[PDB]
Amino acid sequence: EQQPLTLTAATTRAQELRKQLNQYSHEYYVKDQPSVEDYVYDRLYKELVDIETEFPDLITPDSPTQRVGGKVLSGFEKAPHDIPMYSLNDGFSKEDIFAFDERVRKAIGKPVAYCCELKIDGLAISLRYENGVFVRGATRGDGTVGENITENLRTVRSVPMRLTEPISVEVRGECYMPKQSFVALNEEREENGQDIFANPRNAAAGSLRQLDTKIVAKRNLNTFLYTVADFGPMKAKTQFEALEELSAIGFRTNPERQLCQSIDEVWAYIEEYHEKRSTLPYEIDGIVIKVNEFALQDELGFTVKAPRWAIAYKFPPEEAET
Ligand SMILES: NC(=O)c1ccc[n+]([C@@H]2O[C@H](COP(=O)(O)O)[C@@H](O)[C@H]2O)c1
Ligand SMILES: NC(=O)c1cnc(N)c2cc(Br)sc12
Ligand code: NA
Ligand code: NA
Repeated sequence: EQQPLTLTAATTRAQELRKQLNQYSHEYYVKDQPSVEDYVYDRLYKELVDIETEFPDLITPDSPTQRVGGKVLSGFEKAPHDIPMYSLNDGFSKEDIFAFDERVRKAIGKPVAYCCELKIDGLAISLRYENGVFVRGATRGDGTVGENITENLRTVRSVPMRLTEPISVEVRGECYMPKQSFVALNEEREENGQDIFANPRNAAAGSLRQLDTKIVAKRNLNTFLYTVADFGPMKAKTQFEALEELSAIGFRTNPERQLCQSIDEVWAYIEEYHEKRSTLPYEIDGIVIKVNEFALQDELGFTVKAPRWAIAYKFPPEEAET
């Protein structure tokens, strides 16, 4: 009648199971290419649950079992941003974008390649990892102080609990509610006699600011990550490389990015994705254009208000394109 696992055996097995389950979840949710059928995942997940039940000391805050929600907070602690979450200067016309390029070429003294990305219209987030483990999730707030929504973000399945390497990094991006989920949610709320959300951004914000993680877990949220606060522990020397590296270590990144060699190529990208906007399952409010080379970003630096190496081209509001 003796239990099969010792504490040390249970500890090692739990570690193995967590690594495997984190991999499978990444494949299933982020790659959208699961290597195993659901029954395989479910089987290993149950084994972990049973270990954690028998040995509660082995439960880690980042374990796959901590994803499902249930915890309820009394309030959100403030979440300072030691490195500010800056906002970009905006452009609205072809003139604004070509003028930006002219200013960049003036400062650098040669043509400059640009990493072009979609500007995801959701809730800006910062994800802190310590030795490869998710330890803090925060909203942007005013860019200097946000809200600690760590537990809520654990329920968002695209957020990795562990990275492929044990690095410490502060990763920034957006969390959003897909358009199809938003419309469904609003109908559910209508039927419940609840106030509807004005748009998917408010719906994502409402969801991430719920104190009851069980409620948050029921909502459909996703993420795209595109930068870090400090590239010190990263190998990347360009923004395009940085996106590849973030994807490699386990973050969901947006696949529509393109490296452009001239501002004329940047313009074509802007035109391309204005047309593609309606076909995407997530909202965008424009296009972000960044000098690709980190060396050149460093040279350009920031003004008091924003980077001198990037601009956001703003499309008309989503509401103006039905
Ligand atoms: N096939 C897989 O690798 C895989 C990974 C994660 C979740 N799932 C499925 O998603 C559902 C929920 O699982 P989780 O709450 O652990 O994310 C279950 O039906 C599970 O089978 C499947
Ligand atoms: N891909 C990007 O750079 C990007 C996407 N979506 C956003 N809301 C933002 C905001 C800043 Br600041 S950058 C950025
Ligand atoms: Na969810
Ligand atoms: Na369209």
